[PDB]
Amino acid sequence: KKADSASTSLLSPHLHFGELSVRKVFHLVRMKQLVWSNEGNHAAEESCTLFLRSIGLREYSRYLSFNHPSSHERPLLAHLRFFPWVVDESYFKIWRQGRTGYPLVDAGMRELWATGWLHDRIRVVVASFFVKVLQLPARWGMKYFWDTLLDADLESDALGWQYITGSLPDGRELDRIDNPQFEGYKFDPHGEYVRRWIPELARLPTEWIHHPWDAPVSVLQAAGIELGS
Amino acid sequence: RIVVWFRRDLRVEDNPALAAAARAGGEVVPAYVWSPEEEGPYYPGRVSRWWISQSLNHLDASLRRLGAGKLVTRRSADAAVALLQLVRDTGATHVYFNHLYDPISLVRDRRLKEMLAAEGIVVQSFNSDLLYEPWEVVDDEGQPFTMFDPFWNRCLSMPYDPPAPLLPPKRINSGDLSMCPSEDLIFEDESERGSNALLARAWTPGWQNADKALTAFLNGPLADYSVNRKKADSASTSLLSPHLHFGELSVRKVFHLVRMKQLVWSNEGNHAAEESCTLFLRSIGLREYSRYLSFNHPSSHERPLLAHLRFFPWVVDESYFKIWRQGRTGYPLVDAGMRELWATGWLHDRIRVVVASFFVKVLQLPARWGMKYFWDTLLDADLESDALGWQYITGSLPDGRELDRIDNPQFEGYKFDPHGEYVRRWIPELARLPTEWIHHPWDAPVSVLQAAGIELGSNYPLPIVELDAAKGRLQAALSEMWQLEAAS
Amino acid sequence: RIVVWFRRDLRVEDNPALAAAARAGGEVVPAYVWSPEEEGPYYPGRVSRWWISQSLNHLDASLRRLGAGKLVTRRSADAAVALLQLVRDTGATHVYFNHLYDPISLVRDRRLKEMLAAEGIVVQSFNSDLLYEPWEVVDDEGQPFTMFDPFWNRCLSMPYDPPAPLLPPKRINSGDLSMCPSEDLIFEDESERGSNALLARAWTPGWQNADKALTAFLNGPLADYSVNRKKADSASTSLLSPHLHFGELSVRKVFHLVRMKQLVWSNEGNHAAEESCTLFLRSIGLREYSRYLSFNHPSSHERPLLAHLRFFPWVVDESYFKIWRQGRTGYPLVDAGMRELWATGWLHDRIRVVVASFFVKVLQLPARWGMKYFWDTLLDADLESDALGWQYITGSLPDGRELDRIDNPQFEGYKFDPHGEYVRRWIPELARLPTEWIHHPWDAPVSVLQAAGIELGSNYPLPIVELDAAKGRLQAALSEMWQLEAAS
Ligand SMILES: Cc1cc2nc3c(=O)[nH]c(=O)nc-3n(C[C@H](O)[C@H](O)[C@H](O)COP(=O)(O)OP(=O)(O)OC[C@H]3O[C@@H](n4cnc5c(N)ncnc54)[C@H](O)[C@@H]3O)c2cc1C
Ligand SMILES: Cc1cc2nc3c(=O)[nH]c(=O)nc-3n(C[C@H](O)[C@H](O)[C@H](O)COP(=O)(O)OP(=O)(O)OC[C@H]3O[C@@H](n4cnc5c(N)ncnc54)[C@H](O)[C@@H]3O)c2cc1C
Ligand SMILES: Cc1cc2nc3c(=O)[nH]c(=O)nc-3n(C[C@H](O)[C@H](O)[C@H](O)COP(=O)(O)OP(=O)(O)OC[C@H]3O[C@@H](n4cnc5c(N)ncnc54)[C@H](O)[C@@H]3O)c2cc1C
Repeated sequence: KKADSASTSLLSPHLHFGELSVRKVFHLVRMKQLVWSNEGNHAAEESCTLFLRSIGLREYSRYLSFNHPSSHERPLLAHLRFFPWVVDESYFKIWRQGRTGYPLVDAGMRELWATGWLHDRIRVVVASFFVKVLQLPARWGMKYFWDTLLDADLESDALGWQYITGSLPDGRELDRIDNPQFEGYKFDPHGEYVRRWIPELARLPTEWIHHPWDAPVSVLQAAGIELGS
Repeated sequence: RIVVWFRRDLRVEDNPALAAAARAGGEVVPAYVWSPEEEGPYYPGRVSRWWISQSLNHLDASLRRLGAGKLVTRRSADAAVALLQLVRDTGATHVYFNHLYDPISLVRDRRLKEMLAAEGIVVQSFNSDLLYEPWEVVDDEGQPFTMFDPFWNRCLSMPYDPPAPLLPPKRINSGDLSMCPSEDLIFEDESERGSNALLARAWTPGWQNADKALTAFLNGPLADYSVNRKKADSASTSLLSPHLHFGELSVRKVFHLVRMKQLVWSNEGNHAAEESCTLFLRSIGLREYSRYLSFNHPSSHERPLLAHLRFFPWVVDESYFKIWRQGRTGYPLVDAGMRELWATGWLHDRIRVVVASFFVKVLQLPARWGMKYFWDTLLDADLESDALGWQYITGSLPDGRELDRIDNPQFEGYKFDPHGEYVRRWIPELARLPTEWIHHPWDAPVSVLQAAGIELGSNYPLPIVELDAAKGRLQAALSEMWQLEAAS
Repeated sequence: RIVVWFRRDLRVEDNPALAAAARAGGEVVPAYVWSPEEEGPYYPGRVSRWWISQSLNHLDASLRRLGAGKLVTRRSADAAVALLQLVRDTGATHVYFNHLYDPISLVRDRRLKEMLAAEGIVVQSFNSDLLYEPWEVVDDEGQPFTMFDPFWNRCLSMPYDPPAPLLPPKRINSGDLSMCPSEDLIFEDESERGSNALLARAWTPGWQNADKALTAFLNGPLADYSVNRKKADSASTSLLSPHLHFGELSVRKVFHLVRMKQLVWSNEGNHAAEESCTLFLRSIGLREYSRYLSFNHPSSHERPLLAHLRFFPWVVDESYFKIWRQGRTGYPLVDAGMRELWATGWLHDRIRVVVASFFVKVLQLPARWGMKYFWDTLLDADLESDALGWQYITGSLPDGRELDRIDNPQFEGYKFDPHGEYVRRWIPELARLPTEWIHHPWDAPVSVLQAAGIELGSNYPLPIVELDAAKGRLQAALSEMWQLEAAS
């Protein structure tokens, strides 16, 4: 879940274009598990269980688009039909540029533009922020993702946006906003993800690095931060 | 329910019998039956008996982690009588195993199928030793091959790739084994247990260690196998020899992984490395051909193994045999390899011929004698592959080596040991002997021998038999036999 | 203007003669004269000569890269004669050298001072080999110490530290030495060149390689020296002794570098590594004590080296000496070391103790005989250090090892080779012989020796002298010595 180290496989663009077998990955990972199990490496053995689950989420993305496709009788985000979206091109511009003022969001929006890739949980953060705080049409953000992601994948993108907006019963609650400290402690506990992509805040302590607006002026002056300039 | 009879398939990955039993959804009782009496003249060797007992504890441990209660062991002179007795004690319904191809098991297994069928037992056997079954690769008129090259190039152009390796069972369940008993097997005599344990200096038996050894070769010396496979002065070959004999590592997995290594190197412009896997798979195929020859052309009485020298005048000299055993022959490369064989239960292929070519073409003792020594002191003591290897050096088949001919030791040395570092390592007595003479010290000037502190006869032995006196003896023994040949 | 005379300081860092010649302003003529006939019995032996031939070539290039024409190589039977031909030929004002401490050099080198000061040459000598000069360290009455512990305790408590290693010259100015000729030195018999060159398998002589071996030991096995220094089955020691014998490395740099490693380890809580440095410096101090002994209590005629063993009736037996050199004694730890001494020119200090103790305690051959062999086979053959070692193992020192006593080979084996892997590396014949008997095969039951494939007397020798015979003959030889000693 951490975005402050290279914790994941970085295989998603390779897998989107089919440059790698998922049946090889399955088979190779199942062999690593058998060996680790014989070595007493119980935490590594569960690592394989959980990583295959992530491979299975890609399986479920295809399983969803085949068995319950987008229709007209009920579309993608059908539960948010009468949702009155904020229409505000200015807000969409600030979001793309990572100038929202929420450091975990800005840090990810800067990395998405610079490398074409985002850790799955930073995807959750930037997209949740998009439809929960700015509350802009999810279509808008779905399209930007399509132009900036190297692994832009039809079924997987649909599943992700469906997950973060709560169209799935599996999905994330609708009537709810994440506290940015909840996001920060789970995906960036030492703030090193924010500091890598927003060097401006390097000297801002971990205690406020994910919600600078709450810091006292003295603490923001010590960090050399003037909120607004 | 199902009983998985392990024999020479001591592994969990790509074990079709075990995989098929686990997938049936019932219970899986793994077991090993120790019945060496059924192999007669091929009773397992001394150091092979040590490896097995190491491997079984290794396999038992890995089976229990998968959920098995234990590995069940039974001791009886007849496999079937023990296998039947087991499923009686367990109330089992099936007996799965992987079929072998040596002339002993082909007949013993076949009788077990019928014997167990009669008693009401569902029995099925699976392939786990070979890329392709022998009765799949035939010439274009549908008849078995008789030379290695046409066989292997047909295996390499076979219409379907060899089956990719199966996955190990995620879990196996066997139920209650507290009444199901296992009698401790005895693989070692008490007076040899200590001397046996030192084999662990060089080998750790077990499927896990087979896996690690394969990974090590693939990331290491495999790229340089094309230019160095003949060298013995370094770890140039895979050292997967005893693992593959006990089925601790799937040859089909070796094949698939190497073939895919070939593809990446080809795409990387690494032609030498690409060429290297070609030859390494050929070495795998020689093990295929080992079972081919034993399935199609087995040998008992009309052409038993080394029938062509039925009429050879063997030097029956137990003194010379002992001097060959102790590596006291005065031929370094022969003595070096003979030490390592006793030390680590293993020898490089080319050294396997040096000490063997020497045993039958220089000392000219019964080839059946040095065969029984290899059987007792090789960890990878393999019925079919030992058969092939001797047939090769004696010239018993058209692929083999030229008969009236003896390798000059400097030829051997230059191909297998350019800097003499192999025998300097195993014969530190010769460490100061310059490389030029290191493989033939008896032709060195006394001034050089003493400068190296060598004194032939006291420091390092004199050549027990001279080469001239041996090729001479070779003619006198071969035409005496061809004279005996055309006389019957 | 200034001659720099090299002898056993074949380095360019912390070399006070060369570093003061360069800082005088004028030119510097660096030279080495090969005057072995002056060394009497201590004429450099076979393999020590092979080291100098490489070390000098290696020091030549070093000097030439620093702005020199060459290292002038002179030949003579008298060093002064050749040295003052050179002061003339090359016309210099001064002659600089770093002074040695052996009994030969101590008085040969004061004959050079006067000989050269009579033809108007100014001479200066510097310290290049010791942390402290022998006269600099004394007891409370101003007297030399007689045991090692009080002496080394004093150096460790001296009022000043060992001088920091000097830098090498920025470059040296030699002038035109296109005039000055150098005598092609001969260090190797033609007959021995081919076996002498195999010493490079294990060693590379030279100022540059001494420096790489030190930082290899400092960043490697120095941290475990406290617990592993006695074992010969791993590379537990620095392997710096030949480098230090020829002065290719500063001991003042080693002292200073090791004292810095200790300060860091102490700040890291690494208490076992901190004691490792304490103990390794002690080993550097044993080299200091070797010079301190040869300077303060030299070999005299009133009392020689092994003076306590004057009336000792030695076994005179050239046959026994031949078996000892060849490592066929039948004692595996001894044979293993005698094989490695011949093959590499080096022995771990405790294997030196074993092979030399065996020489004067079991075979009881004249210690002179073994002292001479050591001189011809050791790359680090060092006058004072060899004297100290033989004096230690024979019990001429009060510090030394007990006289009326023989080590049980299992005591030696468990301390220096607990798993027998030293014996098995150098005697592969015994690879399959268990650790429990590998250091005393004669005690094993026949079954255990047959399991190990050992026939004592054919495969590996019998004990040339049995321990109980050796101890009985030792008490009979000492009583013979002690009844004789009182008769005077
Ligand atoms: C709003 C949103 C949009 C997304 N858009 C995409 C997209 O366009 N393309 C895409 O491939 N994934 C998408 N995902 C899923 C997930 O973010 C990525 O699969 C993951 O970040 C890729 O990094 P990785 O390769 O290191 O994954 P790892 O953790 O290393 O996982 C290994 C592989 O499993 C697959 N995988 C992992 N998680 C998921 C998941 N939730 N759904 C589907 N497959 C998964 C991928 O193929 C991935 O390469 C999206 C998720 C969200 C919440
Ligand atoms: C006289 C003689 C006796 C032999 N006895 C045996 C024996 O008992 N058991 C045995 O497995 N091999 C035997 N061989 C074959 C060969 O010597 C060994 O297979 C090989 O040296 C083992 O080293 P390796 O595993 O590193 O070989 P590699 O170079 O790594 O070869 C890969 C694998 O291919 C197989 N293989 C390679 N060469 C041969 C070959 N010539 N014949 C059969 N299989 C081969 C082995 O399974 C080997 O592990 C014998 C050869 C000779 C000449
Ligand atoms: C019978 C006998 C003969 C010996 N002959 C020699 C000889 O010819 N030359 C020689 O240099 N040493 C000699 N020694 C001392 C000792 O054996 C060697 O110094 C040591 O084995 C060298 O290995 P090393 O460099 O790894 O030592 P380390 O343990 O790494 O010690 C570092 C350095 O300390 C010095 N040193 C260590 N132990 C001693 C010691 N006991 N006496 C003097 N200096 C020591 C050496 O310069 C050595 O290189 C002899 C000892 C004995 C018992």
